[PDB]
Amino acid sequence: GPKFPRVKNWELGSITYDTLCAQSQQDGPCTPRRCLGSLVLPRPAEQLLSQARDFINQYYSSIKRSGSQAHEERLQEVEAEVASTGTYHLRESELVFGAKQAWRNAPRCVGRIQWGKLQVFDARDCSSAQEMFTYICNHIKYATNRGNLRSAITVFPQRAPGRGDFRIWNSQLVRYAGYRQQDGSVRGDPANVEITELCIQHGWTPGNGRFDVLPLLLQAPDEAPELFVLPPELVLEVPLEHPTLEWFAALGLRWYALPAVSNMLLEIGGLEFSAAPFSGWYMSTEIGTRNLCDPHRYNILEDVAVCMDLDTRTTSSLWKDKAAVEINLAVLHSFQLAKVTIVDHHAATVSFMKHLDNEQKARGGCPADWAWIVPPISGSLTPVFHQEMVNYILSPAFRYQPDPW
Amino acid sequence: KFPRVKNWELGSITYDTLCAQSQQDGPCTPRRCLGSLVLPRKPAEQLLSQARDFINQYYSSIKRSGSQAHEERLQEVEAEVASTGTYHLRESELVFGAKQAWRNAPRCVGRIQWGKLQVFDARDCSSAQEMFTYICNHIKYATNRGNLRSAITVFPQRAPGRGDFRIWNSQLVRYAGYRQQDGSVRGDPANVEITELCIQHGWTPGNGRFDVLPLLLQAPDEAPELFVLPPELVLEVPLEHPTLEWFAALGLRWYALPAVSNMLLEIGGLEFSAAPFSGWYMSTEIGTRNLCDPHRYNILEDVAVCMDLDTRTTSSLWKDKAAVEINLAVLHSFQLAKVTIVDHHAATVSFMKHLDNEQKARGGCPADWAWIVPPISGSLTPVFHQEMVNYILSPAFRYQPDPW
Ligand code: HEM
Ligand code: HEM
Ligand SMILES: Cc1ccnc(CCCCCO[C@H]2CNC[C@H]2Cc2cc(C)cc(N)n2)c1
Ligand SMILES: Cc1ccnc(CCCCCO[C@H]2CNC[C@H]2Cc2cc(C)cc(N)n2)c1
Ligand SMILES: C[C@H](O)[C@H](O)[C@H]1CNC2=NC(N)=NC(=O)C2=N1
Ligand SMILES: C[C@H](O)[C@H](O)[C@H]1CNC2=NC(N)=NC(=O)C2=N1
Ligand SMILES: [Zn+2]
Repeated sequence: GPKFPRVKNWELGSITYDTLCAQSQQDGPCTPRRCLGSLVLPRPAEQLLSQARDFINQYYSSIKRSGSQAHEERLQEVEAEVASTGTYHLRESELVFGAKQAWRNAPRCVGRIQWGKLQVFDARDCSSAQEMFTYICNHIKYATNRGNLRSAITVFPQRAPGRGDFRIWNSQLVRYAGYRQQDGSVRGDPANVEITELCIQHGWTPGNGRFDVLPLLLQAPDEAPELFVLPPELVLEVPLEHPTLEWFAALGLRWYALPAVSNMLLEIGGLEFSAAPFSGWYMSTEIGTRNLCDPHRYNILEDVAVCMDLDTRTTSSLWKDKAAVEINLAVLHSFQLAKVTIVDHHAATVSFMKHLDNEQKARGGCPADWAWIVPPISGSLTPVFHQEMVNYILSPAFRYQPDPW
Repeated sequence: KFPRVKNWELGSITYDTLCAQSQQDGPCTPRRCLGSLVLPRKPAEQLLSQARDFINQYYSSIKRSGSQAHEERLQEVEAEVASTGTYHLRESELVFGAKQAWRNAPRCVGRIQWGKLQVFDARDCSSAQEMFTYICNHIKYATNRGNLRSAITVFPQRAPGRGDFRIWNSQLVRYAGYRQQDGSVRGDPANVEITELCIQHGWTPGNGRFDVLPLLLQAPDEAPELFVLPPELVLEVPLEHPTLEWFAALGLRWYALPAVSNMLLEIGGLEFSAAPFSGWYMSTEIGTRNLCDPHRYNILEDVAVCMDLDTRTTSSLWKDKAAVEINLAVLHSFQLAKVTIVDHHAATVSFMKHLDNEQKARGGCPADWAWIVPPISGSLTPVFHQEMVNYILSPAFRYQPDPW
């Protein structure tokens, strides 16, 4: 065997070796003494140039002009520009390539079979919070496409020396309010308590429902963030019903169609895009298992079990598992009926297996975070449970970044 | 740096300082994480410090850390190693080390029970025949007519000179898997290779789906010997469903006693190549993995059809629904048979309590998240939401090469 990690699939009995991991330039949180792979948050001058050069080489490889005159001219360009200004700027096609590659590189995304199919909106001309809003609105209109969802990213101006960042304060473009009660409970999404109160502090008149869509708090360089309300016609939502349990519709549950992450930093060739929201479509377990059944999210498991007349007084009745299955089915059924793209965890994980094969041949490996890739219900019923995975950081990358406040 | 470890459901944070006590490297590096891999990627002074550190662990455990008994025991160990290149454990040290190895086992969600472990000293064992007698005693004791009791039997340690004592079977109870001349399997596909080894060392096979394998037991540098387990010693549970009448008709069953018999127990640098241990099942091992793994009994489709589910399409969640009913049937059937089993909610709730116990007791607990989180309903259990640190402490249970 080679001195690259051996990766086994225990269902099929097949073996690969990950050589791509050698391309990692960035350390994760593990050491030989202890593994820290389960942590959610594993917390320039010449440094910039080498990252730039590496990225420029990656671009030229992908267009098969590596070593070419154009490749060598671009490198000189980059270093000349960095030499006189301290930074440099990407060509358009380099940005598109870098954005797809960041997605391709994202170890926590099971959706990566789709990585080559990404609409990249270039918004590097944006000069105000108002224009960020127009751009985001367009993104949302394009991406939503009346239920026939399309993966997209909008990229706003890069971080600059001593000038303020573009930031979207919201963690997603669509978030339901979380209202802290006098009794200490939360109405709405407890995930969004903090962003909800920031919105109120910045002048938003709050509602009082379980599903109030929040305004966007948008920040242009060195300015207070500005508040913007999404026209409700832009925000496609799906009311939830169950295919045979008629009373499920009476619960008044719903979810929005477009999962759009807005708090991550896109890093390309050492350049930092602090606002670069991206969207795809949901895997149904995200809604039906996590968002709805997490004890610290909507926490509806008991309510549903009571309605199904399950024995919630003992763990061994498996009342949680039964209720969770029906909530997931309701989500799938309801998105289907509504004609809103969604993928269940079996279809998603099967397609991620194909992705791993594609990447083994294309690049000799695929960075993957097992804990995230394996769905939160029915784990070993999906092929990825049985697949060993190697996790490592490649660039271009999406990274977590601190909250702006 | 000592890792900060967060629980995301409750927002609580701890610090793991137990990991500093690790002496053995796992497979990860700063460049890449290998925590999802099933198998680990890969002189007298070295034995002496392992031995001394384990002796220190032992006298600390009984509060006699610094006593005459302690100092004199270190001299004994040192004298023995320097003269002979090895040493031996007192029975009480063996009992302390076996519990500690369980306690330290990162893949075990049942560690709340770690202090309750019956240790059989089988170190005065000199033949395969004698191993069989000890194993029969273990099974009878651990089984206890359905009221299962955790146990370990410890056979003689490895010695520089000779071959190891080994039990060839991966468990004391295993169902045969018979390969057909078209590659396909009848019985348990996990056991194809052990089944052939049995037939080949002379066993007369059955042709059923749940034929209990005999044991291949090996004394040092001898051919292994075959021993049929007496039927009455192997308690099995027929599987039925509380509401689905047809479920029984599937003819499914599972055995009561989970006893791992291929792992090595390392205490104080000494190695016990045969030290089978048993507890009781968590229902998902049977209901989810053993029965629904595509490379195991793979029954999901059969049950789905019987439930008249829409099998034409994944998005009806037919797999999820059949798996739930199968786990329910295991739980129901074990309860009906009065055989100890724990469901995955109750087990993971106990493990959270264990974490807290261990944080106070030791300042950490090594845990392999991928193993601890159950194979159905992961995020429905608290352990999903709990960050974990994985690392190797000694005493340990380890994997070892297969004897053939
Ligand atoms: C095409 C439809 C897509 C599906 C079904 C999909 C699926 C998923 C799922 C299930 C997660 C885990 C989310 C969670 O547990 O909260 C995830 C995370 C991730 N996805 Fe994908 N994805 C898709 C498109 C995309 C696109 C277009 C990008 C970027 C261009 C992307 C990059 C990521 C990143 C960076 C994470 C980690 C987010 C974090 O750590 O907060 N995904 N995706
Ligand atoms: C008290 C009842 C017990 C319960 C409910 C329990 C639970 C579990 C579960 C669910 C697993 C993972 C099994 C799998 O996925 O196949 C496991 C693995 C393990 N358990 Fe426990 N356990 C118990 C007793 C014990 C005892 C008595 C020991 C040792 C004395 C032990 C040491 C281990 C070890 C070493 C592994 C890893 C096995 C391997 O890697 O193949 N367990 N146990
Ligand atoms: C593109 C796409 C497709 C499908 N689903 C999505 C939604 C992804 C939401 C991920 C949010 O993750 C949050 C909530 N749970 C762990 C935590 C991890 C995290 C932490 C931080 C500081 C930022 C961030 N983006 N993600 C996005
Ligand atoms: C004490 C107890 C309590 C509850 N369950 C059990 C049974 C545990 C059986 C674990 C067997 O694991 C096998 C089959 N699947 C992954 C694989 C890991 C492994 C590999 C090797 C070479 C040896 C070994 N013991 N374990 C034992
Ligand atoms: C502690 C643990 O890492 C967290 O609960 C992780 C586990 N796996 C996960 N997987 C995915 N896809 N999303 C998560 O939010 C998530 N949470
Ligand atoms: C590849 C991955 O590590 C294996 O499939 C793991 C995942 N988690 C697991 N968890 C448990 N408890 N037993 C397993 O056999 C198991 N298999
Ligand atoms: Zn790791």
